[PDB]
Amino acid sequence: IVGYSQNDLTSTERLIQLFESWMLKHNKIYKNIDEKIYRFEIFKDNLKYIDETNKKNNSYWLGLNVFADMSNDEFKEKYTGSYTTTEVNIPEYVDWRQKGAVTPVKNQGSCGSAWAFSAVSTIESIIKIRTGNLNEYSEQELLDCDRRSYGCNGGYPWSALQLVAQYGIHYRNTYPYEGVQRYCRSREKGPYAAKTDGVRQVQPYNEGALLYSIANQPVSVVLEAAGKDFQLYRGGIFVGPCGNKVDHAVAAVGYGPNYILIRNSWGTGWGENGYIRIKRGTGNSYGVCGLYTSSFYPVKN
Ligand SMILES: [Cl-]
Ligand code: NA
Repeated sequence: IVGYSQNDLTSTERLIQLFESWMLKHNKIYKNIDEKIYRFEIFKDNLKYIDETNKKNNSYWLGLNVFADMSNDEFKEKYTGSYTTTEVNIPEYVDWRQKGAVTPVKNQGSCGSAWAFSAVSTIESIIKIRTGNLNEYSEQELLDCDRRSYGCNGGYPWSALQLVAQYGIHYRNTYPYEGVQRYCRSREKGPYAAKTDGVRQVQPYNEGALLYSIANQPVSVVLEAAGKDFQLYRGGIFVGPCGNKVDHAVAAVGYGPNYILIRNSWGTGWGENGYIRIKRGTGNSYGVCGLYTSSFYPVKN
């Protein structure tokens, strides 16, 4: 499903009703009417692009997902959705969701905080893996408190992970997400909920290395997410196009023969209920969309 029937494309009235329908599906309410008209125009143009691109025989398809009313210029201006990131025998299949080690898909909103979401996801997972309990921890805390990062203007998964190793992290409910950087309120919220024992880097530009890490636990990884095809991604195995100018952090929560399974922080209305399967095995040392550029995971004894 791509969000529309071809009958929807046969007149301006149907297109409009389709847009109306899509707004409802995604709980979109606009500032004023001039906004709604502008949004319909963008929506119409992305639909044309979606329709023409899905005609071709590619291994993935696009769709009227949650970003269908945004121009790529707008989507890409902060780079990364709603510069999130700045500068031996393993199973055939791995999927940590199946082991109860992955929390429900989150939404970073209009804040370039994916570095924190990426880090928190891997911490949530390794604490489950080590202790048996799946908890939700605070992205907001890392957003506010990681002094090496830049809040909603982007940051570093490795710094966020280091903070949790050295100090700790509070529960989500204790320090909920606001999508805006405020002052660090860690000390106000009492004792930490969890604390890891360190951080490791996967050897970069090495697919086998990353797969091995994923087989042991979810891994924080980065990729170039700013492209229009990535923005409008609906499902299937993503082969590109994308360059190596990584700009966004995500979590690698699994893999299969042909892909790496990627947890994004753009909510469930993007991609495969929040996930994307990125092509692997192309021999290309960068990885597709530069996926092998910079990967870190938490250590928990
Ligand atoms: Cl690439
Ligand atoms: Na690529």
